[PDB]
Amino acid sequence: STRDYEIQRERIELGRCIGEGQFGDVHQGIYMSPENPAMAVAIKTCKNCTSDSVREKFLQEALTMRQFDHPHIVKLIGVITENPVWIIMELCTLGELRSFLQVRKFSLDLASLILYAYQLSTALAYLESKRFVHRDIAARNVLVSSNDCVKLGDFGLSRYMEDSTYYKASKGKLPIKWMAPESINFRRFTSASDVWMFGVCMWEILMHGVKPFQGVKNNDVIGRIENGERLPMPPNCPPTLYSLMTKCWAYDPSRRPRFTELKAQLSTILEEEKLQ
Ligand SMILES: Nc1ncnc2c1ncn2[C@@H]1O[C@H](COP(=O)(O)OP(=O)(O)NP(=O)(O)O)[C@@H](O)[C@H]1O
Ligand SMILES: [Mg+2]
Repeated sequence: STRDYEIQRERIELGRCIGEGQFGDVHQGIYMSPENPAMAVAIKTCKNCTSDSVREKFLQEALTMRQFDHPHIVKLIGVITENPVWIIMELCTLGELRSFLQVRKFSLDLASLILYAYQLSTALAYLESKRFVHRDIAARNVLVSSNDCVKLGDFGLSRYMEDSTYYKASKGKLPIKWMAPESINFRRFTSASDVWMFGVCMWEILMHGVKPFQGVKNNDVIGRIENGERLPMPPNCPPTLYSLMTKCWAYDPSRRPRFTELKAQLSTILEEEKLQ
Protein backbone atom coordinates (compact mmCIF):
# COMPACT_ATOMS: atom_id res chain seq x y z
CA SER A 1 0.00 0.00 0.00
CA THR A 2 0.92 3.70 0.68
CA ARG A 3 -0.96 6.74 -0.58
CA ASP A 4 1.13 8.80 -3.02
CA TYR A 5 0.05 12.46 -3.12
CA GLU A 6 2.43 13.58 -5.88
CA ILE A 7 0.31 14.45 -8.92
CA GLN A 8 1.46 14.96 -12.52
CA ARG A 9 0.85 18.39 -14.07
CA GLU A 10 -0.49 16.78 -17.28
CA ARG A 11 -3.42 15.49 -15.25
CA ILE A 12 -4.30 19.08 -14.29
CA GLU A 13 -6.00 21.69 -16.50
CA LEU A 14 -5.59 25.17 -14.99
CA GLY A 15 -8.79 27.24 -15.08
CA ARG A 16 -9.73 30.74 -13.96
CA CYS A 17 -8.71 32.51 -10.74
CA ILE A 18 -11.37 32.02 -8.02
CA GLY A 19 -9.65 33.74 -5.12
CA GLU A 20 -6.43 34.74 -3.37
CA GLY A 21 -4.51 33.07 -0.57
CA GLN A 22 -1.55 34.36 1.44
CA PHE A 23 0.93 32.72 -0.96
CA GLY A 24 -0.85 33.50 -4.25
CA ASP A 25 -3.90 33.08 -6.49
CA VAL A 26 -6.23 30.13 -6.10
CA HIS A 27 -7.66 28.74 -9.33
CA GLN A 28 -10.38 26.34 -10.24
CA GLY A 29 -9.38 23.60 -12.67
CA ILE A 30 -9.86 19.97 -13.70
CA TYR A 31 -8.03 16.83 -12.53
CA MET A 32 -8.13 14.01 -15.11
CA SER A 33 -7.71 10.25 -15.56
CA PRO A 34 -8.06 7.59 -18.27
CA GLU A 35 -10.69 6.13 -15.89
CA ASN A 36 -12.65 7.45 -12.87
CA PRO A 37 -12.15 10.95 -14.37
CA ALA A 38 -13.29 14.63 -14.79
CA MET A 39 -12.91 16.01 -11.25
CA ALA A 40 -13.25 19.76 -10.56
CA VAL A 41 -10.51 20.95 -8.21
CA ALA A 42 -9.16 24.03 -6.50
CA ILE A 43 -5.50 24.81 -7.08
CA LYS A 44 -3.55 26.99 -4.67
CA THR A 45 -0.49 28.54 -6.31
CA CYS A 46 2.62 29.97 -4.63
CA LYS A 47 4.24 33.21 -5.85
CA ASN A 48 7.79 32.56 -4.57
CA CYS A 49 8.06 28.76 -4.57
CA THR A 50 11.77 28.85 -5.49
CA SER A 51 12.64 29.87 -1.87
CA ASP A 52 12.95 26.84 0.42
CA SER A 53 11.42 28.81 3.31
CA VAL A 54 8.36 30.07 1.40
CA ARG A 55 7.91 26.63 -0.20
CA GLU A 56 8.09 24.91 3.21
CA LYS A 57 5.44 27.20 4.78
CA PHE A 58 3.14 26.78 1.79
CA LEU A 59 3.32 22.97 1.56
CA GLN A 60 2.67 22.68 5.31
CA GLU A 61 -1.10 23.13 4.89
CA ALA A 62 -0.95 20.12 2.56
CA LEU A 63 1.14 18.19 5.11
CA THR A 64 -1.48 18.96 7.78
CA MET A 65 -4.37 17.99 5.46
CA ARG A 66 -3.07 14.50 4.55
CA GLN A 67 -4.00 13.52 8.14
CA PHE A 68 -7.72 14.27 7.85
CA ASP A 69 -10.60 12.36 6.26
CA HIS A 70 -13.98 13.90 7.00
CA PRO A 71 -17.08 14.78 4.92
CA HIS A 72 -16.99 18.35 6.23
CA ILE A 73 -13.29 19.10 6.01
CA VAL A 74 -11.88 20.16 2.62
CA LYS A 75 -10.09 17.17 1.09
CA LEU A 76 -6.49 17.16 -0.10
CA ILE A 77 -6.18 15.60 -3.59
CA GLY A 78 -2.43 16.03 -4.00
CA VAL A 79 0.48 18.34 -4.65
CA ILE A 80 2.85 19.18 -7.46
CA THR A 81 6.23 19.84 -5.89
CA GLU A 82 8.12 20.74 -9.00
CA ASN A 83 8.04 24.43 -9.80
CA PRO A 84 5.48 26.01 -10.12
CA VAL A 85 4.34 24.41 -6.85
CA TRP A 86 0.61 23.62 -6.54
CA ILE A 87 -1.73 22.30 -3.85
CA ILE A 88 -4.72 20.40 -5.29
CA MET A 89 -7.94 20.10 -3.32
CA GLU A 90 -11.59 19.26 -3.85
CA LEU A 91 -13.39 22.29 -5.30
CA CYS A 92 -16.12 23.75 -3.12
CA THR A 93 -18.03 25.07 -6.13
CA LEU A 94 -20.39 27.53 -4.43
CA GLY A 95 -17.44 29.32 -2.75
CA GLU A 96 -17.12 31.30 0.50
CA LEU A 97 -19.91 31.07 3.11
CA ARG A 98 -20.18 34.82 3.82
CA SER A 99 -20.86 35.67 0.13
CA PHE A 100 -23.23 32.72 -0.21
CA LEU A 101 -25.38 33.71 2.79
CA GLN A 102 -25.59 37.40 1.77
CA VAL A 103 -26.81 36.49 -1.69
CA ARG A 104 -28.88 33.32 -1.14
CA LYS A 105 -30.69 34.94 1.84
CA PHE A 106 -34.20 34.66 0.32
CA SER A 107 -33.67 31.07 -0.85
CA LEU A 108 -32.60 29.70 2.58
CA ASP A 109 -34.62 29.18 5.76
CA LEU A 110 -33.60 28.76 9.43
CA ALA A 111 -33.14 24.98 9.21
CA SER A 112 -30.43 25.41 6.55
CA LEU A 113 -28.52 27.78 8.84
CA ILE A 114 -28.59 25.36 11.80
CA LEU A 115 -27.57 22.54 9.43
CA TYR A 116 -24.42 24.43 8.37
CA ALA A 117 -23.58 25.03 12.03
CA TYR A 118 -24.20 21.36 12.78
CA GLN A 119 -22.00 20.20 9.87
CA LEU A 120 -19.15 22.40 11.09
CA SER A 121 -19.57 21.02 14.63
CA THR A 122 -18.97 17.49 13.25
CA ALA A 123 -15.75 18.59 11.52
CA LEU A 124 -14.62 20.26 14.77
CA ALA A 125 -15.51 17.30 17.06
CA TYR A 126 -13.41 15.27 14.59
CA LEU A 127 -10.41 17.61 15.00
CA GLU A 128 -11.02 17.69 18.77
CA SER A 129 -10.72 13.89 18.97
CA LYS A 130 -7.43 14.03 16.99
CA ARG A 131 -6.10 16.71 19.37
CA PHE A 132 -6.02 19.21 16.52
CA VAL A 133 -6.58 22.91 17.11
CA HIS A 134 -7.70 25.01 14.12
CA ARG A 135 -7.12 28.56 15.48
CA ASP A 136 -8.86 30.33 12.55
CA ILE A 137 -12.52 29.33 12.87
CA ALA A 138 -14.59 32.03 11.13
CA ALA A 139 -17.23 32.02 8.39
CA ARG A 140 -14.60 33.49 6.02
CA ASN A 141 -12.86 30.08 6.12
CA VAL A 142 -16.01 28.01 5.57
CA LEU A 143 -16.71 26.94 2.03
CA VAL A 144 -19.84 25.70 0.31
CA SER A 145 -19.91 22.37 -1.55
CA SER A 146 -23.61 22.47 -2.22
CA ASN A 147 -26.80 24.04 -0.84
CA ASP A 148 -27.00 21.44 1.90
CA CYS A 149 -23.24 21.05 2.60
CA VAL A 150 -20.46 23.26 4.00
CA LYS A 151 -16.76 22.39 4.68
CA LEU A 152 -14.08 23.81 6.97
CA GLY A 153 -10.91 24.81 5.18
CA ASP A 154 -7.87 27.02 5.89
CA PHE A 155 -5.39 24.79 7.72
CA GLY A 156 -2.50 27.28 7.54
CA LEU A 157 -2.68 28.04 11.29
CA SER A 158 -3.72 24.51 12.41
CA ARG A 159 -1.53 22.70 14.96
CA TYR A 160 -1.38 19.26 16.56
CA MET A 161 -1.46 19.42 20.33
CA GLU A 162 0.59 16.76 22.11
CA ASP A 163 -2.59 17.31 24.15
CA SER A 164 -0.23 19.22 26.48
CA THR A 165 -1.88 22.56 27.34
CA TYR A 166 -1.38 25.33 24.74
CA TYR A 167 0.10 26.40 21.41
CA LYS A 168 2.59 29.31 21.05
CA ALA A 169 2.55 32.34 18.68
CA SER A 170 4.48 33.54 15.61
CA LYS A 171 3.20 36.46 13.48
CA GLY A 172 0.07 37.90 11.81
CA LYS A 173 -2.65 40.55 12.19
CA LEU A 174 -4.82 38.73 14.75
CA PRO A 175 -8.59 38.35 14.16
CA ILE A 176 -9.24 39.71 17.68
CA LYS A 177 -13.03 39.75 17.40
CA TRP A 178 -13.23 35.96 16.90
CA MET A 179 -10.64 35.14 19.57
CA ALA A 180 -11.11 33.62 23.03
CA PRO A 181 -9.80 35.91 25.82
CA GLU A 182 -7.00 33.50 26.78
CA SER A 183 -5.83 33.50 23.13
CA ILE A 184 -5.66 37.30 23.18
CA ASN A 185 -4.12 37.36 26.69
CA PHE A 186 -1.67 34.46 26.74
CA ARG A 187 -1.47 33.48 23.07
CA ARG A 188 -3.08 30.29 24.37
CA PHE A 189 -4.84 28.05 21.84
CA THR A 190 -6.85 24.91 22.70
CA SER A 191 -9.99 23.05 21.63
CA ALA A 192 -11.80 25.21 24.19
CA SER A 193 -10.66 28.42 22.44
CA ASP A 194 -11.79 26.83 19.14
CA VAL A 195 -15.25 26.43 20.75
CA TRP A 196 -15.30 30.16 21.55
CA MET A 197 -14.59 30.99 17.86
CA PHE A 198 -17.22 28.51 16.67
CA GLY A 199 -19.79 30.39 18.77
CA VAL A 200 -18.84 33.59 16.95
CA CYS A 201 -18.95 31.67 13.64
CA MET A 202 -22.49 30.40 14.48
CA TRP A 203 -23.51 33.98 15.21
CA GLU A 204 -22.15 35.06 11.80
CA ILE A 205 -24.04 32.29 10.00
CA LEU A 206 -27.25 33.27 11.81
CA MET A 207 -26.60 36.93 10.91
CA HIS A 208 -26.23 35.87 7.22
CA GLY A 209 -22.51 36.70 6.93
CA VAL A 210 -22.46 39.90 8.96
CA LYS A 211 -19.21 40.41 10.92
CA PRO A 212 -18.95 40.45 14.76
CA PHE A 213 -18.41 43.79 16.54
CA GLN A 214 -18.53 45.92 13.40
CA GLY A 215 -17.54 49.55 14.03
CA VAL A 216 -15.95 48.53 17.36
CA LYS A 217 -12.22 48.85 18.01
CA ASN A 218 -10.08 45.72 18.55
CA ASN A 219 -8.92 47.19 21.88
CA ASP A 220 -12.40 48.17 23.09
CA VAL A 221 -13.68 44.64 22.36
CA ILE A 222 -11.32 42.91 24.85
CA GLY A 223 -12.67 45.16 27.64
CA ARG A 224 -16.30 44.69 26.64
CA ILE A 225 -15.88 40.90 26.83
CA GLU A 226 -14.22 41.04 30.31
CA ASN A 227 -17.01 43.25 31.60
CA GLY A 228 -19.41 40.47 30.55
CA GLU A 229 -20.81 41.88 27.30
CA ARG A 230 -21.70 39.42 24.53
CA LEU A 231 -22.87 39.59 20.90
CA PRO A 232 -26.72 39.96 20.86
CA MET A 233 -29.23 37.23 19.93
CA PRO A 234 -29.52 37.21 16.11
CA PRO A 235 -32.96 38.04 14.59
CA ASN A 236 -35.04 34.85 14.48
CA CYS A 237 -32.51 32.71 16.32
CA PRO A 238 -34.20 30.14 18.63
CA PRO A 239 -33.64 30.85 22.36
CA THR A 240 -32.14 27.35 22.74
CA LEU A 241 -29.53 28.09 20.06
CA TYR A 242 -28.53 31.44 21.55
CA SER A 243 -28.23 29.78 24.97
CA LEU A 244 -25.83 27.33 23.31
CA MET A 245 -23.81 30.24 21.85
CA THR A 246 -23.53 31.99 25.22
CA LYS A 247 -22.13 28.79 26.77
CA CYS A 248 -19.43 28.86 24.07
CA TRP A 249 -18.56 32.36 25.26
CA ALA A 250 -17.90 31.43 28.89
CA TYR A 251 -14.80 33.43 29.97
CA ASP A 252 -13.53 30.30 31.74
CA PRO A 253 -12.57 27.79 29.00
CA SER A 254 -13.40 24.91 31.40
CA ARG A 255 -17.07 26.01 31.40
CA ARG A 256 -17.44 25.84 27.61
CA PRO A 257 -19.09 22.80 26.02
CA ARG A 258 -16.86 20.37 24.13
CA PHE A 259 -17.55 20.01 20.41
CA THR A 260 -18.94 16.48 20.98
CA GLU A 261 -21.61 18.06 23.16
CA LEU A 262 -22.32 20.92 20.69
CA LYS A 263 -22.75 18.35 17.93
CA ALA A 264 -25.50 16.60 19.98
CA GLN A 265 -27.35 19.78 20.97
CA LEU A 266 -27.32 21.20 17.43
CA SER A 267 -28.68 17.88 16.18
CA THR A 268 -31.58 18.24 18.66
CA ILE A 269 -32.22 21.94 17.88
CA LEU A 270 -32.22 21.13 14.13
CA GLU A 271 -34.92 18.43 14.57
CA GLU A 272 -37.08 20.77 16.68
CA GLU A 273 -36.84 23.48 13.99
CA LYS A 274 -37.72 21.07 11.14
CA LEU A 275 -40.50 19.62 13.33
CA GLN A 276 -41.90 23.00 14.44
N1 LIG B 1 -11.14 24.19 -1.90
C1 LIG B 1 -11.51 25.39 -2.30
N2 LIG B 1 -12.59 25.56 -3.06
C2 LIG B 1 -12.97 26.76 -3.47
N3 LIG B 1 -12.29 27.85 -3.13
C3 LIG B 1 -11.20 27.76 -2.35
C4 LIG B 1 -10.78 26.51 -1.92
N4 LIG B 1 -9.69 26.69 -1.18
C5 LIG B 1 -9.43 28.00 -1.15
N5 LIG B 1 -10.35 28.65 -1.86
C6 LIG B 1 -10.41 30.14 -2.09
O1 LIG B 1 -9.19 30.82 -1.65
C7 LIG B 1 -9.53 31.73 -0.57
C8 LIG B 1 -8.42 31.63 0.47
O2 LIG B 1 -8.39 30.33 1.04
P1 LIG B 1 -7.68 30.07 2.42
O3 LIG B 1 -7.50 28.62 2.70
O4 LIG B 1 -8.49 30.80 3.58
O5 LIG B 1 -6.24 30.80 2.17
P2 LIG B 1 -5.30 31.55 3.22
O6 LIG B 1 -3.95 31.67 2.60
O7 LIG B 1 -5.17 30.65 4.53
N6 LIG B 1 -6.05 32.98 3.56
P3 LIG B 1 -6.38 33.48 5.10
O8 LIG B 1 -7.96 33.25 5.38
O9 LIG B 1 -6.06 34.92 5.21
O10 LIG B 1 -5.58 32.67 6.23
C9 LIG B 1 -10.85 31.20 -0.02
O11 LIG B 1 -11.58 32.26 0.59
C10 LIG B 1 -11.56 30.74 -1.28
O12 LIG B 1 -12.07 31.86 -2.00
MG1 LIG C 1 -4.98 31.04 6.82
